[PDB]
Amino acid sequence: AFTVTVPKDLYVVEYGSNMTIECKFPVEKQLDLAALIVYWEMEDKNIIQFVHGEEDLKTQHSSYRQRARLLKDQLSLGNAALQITDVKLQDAGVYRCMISYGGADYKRITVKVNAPYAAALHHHH
Amino acid sequence: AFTVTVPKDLYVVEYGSNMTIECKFPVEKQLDLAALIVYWEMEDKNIIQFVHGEEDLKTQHSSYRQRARLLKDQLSLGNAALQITDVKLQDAGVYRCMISYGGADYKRITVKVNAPYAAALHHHHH
Ligand SMILES: COC(=O)c1[nH]cc(-c2ccccc2F)c1N
Repeated sequence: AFTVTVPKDLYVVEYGSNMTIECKFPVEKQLDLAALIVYWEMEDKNIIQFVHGEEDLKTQHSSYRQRARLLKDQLSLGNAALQITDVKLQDAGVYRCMISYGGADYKRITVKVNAPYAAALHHHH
Repeated sequence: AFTVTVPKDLYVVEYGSNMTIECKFPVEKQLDLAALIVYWEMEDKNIIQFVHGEEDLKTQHSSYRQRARLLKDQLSLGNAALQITDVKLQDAGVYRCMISYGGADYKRITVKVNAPYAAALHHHHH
């Protein structure tokens, strides 16, 4: 059946770095943007919506303002990679990659963030 | 755009009663089953998969065995209504209705279960 696959279900990233979370889906012949829907969310916070060939962020949660983008170029290859710049402790948690493309599926990915003491302390208070 | 809507985002149900949680989506003319995907889950446990015109429960979690049903008649009206019979305290939580039909969207629905002391006790020490 139509299945979304994630090569890695767990990422361990360092505070302050960039991360790309990979998410795959079958592309039969040439990609039909009008039928492609991608949601990226993390525990109910919308990160990215991709509808009609364009990024929509009118409902993007505020913690990801200016830091999230979907790599448009790889969609035609079946790669819905989400790139998060300068990762923060608040970015740790469970992400969901939800794809609709003649069929619909989603997968979960856990992100862990390591951070030095100073950053962790600032986040603690 | 194609949008899923819920008439009620919160249900309060009594232990041991039946529950039907509604989930709406636009149907232009007549519903085309070959294009329809309906997916009902509750905090990561699959309740119902309805893929291009037929129910799949080969991935249905055990907690919903024999108790969950998708009302085929209301799908044809654009309502993906989920009925859970004899609701238990474990059924409380966040449900997600995910629909793909020339477009895709989902909504969350919260269920609270009021229970008498005895059922709550049995659940507390199981
Ligand atoms: C098995 O049915 C499913 O898994 C499913 N149904 C609908 C979706 C969906 C919902 C909003 C955006 C994108 C989507 F793909 C989905 N993942």
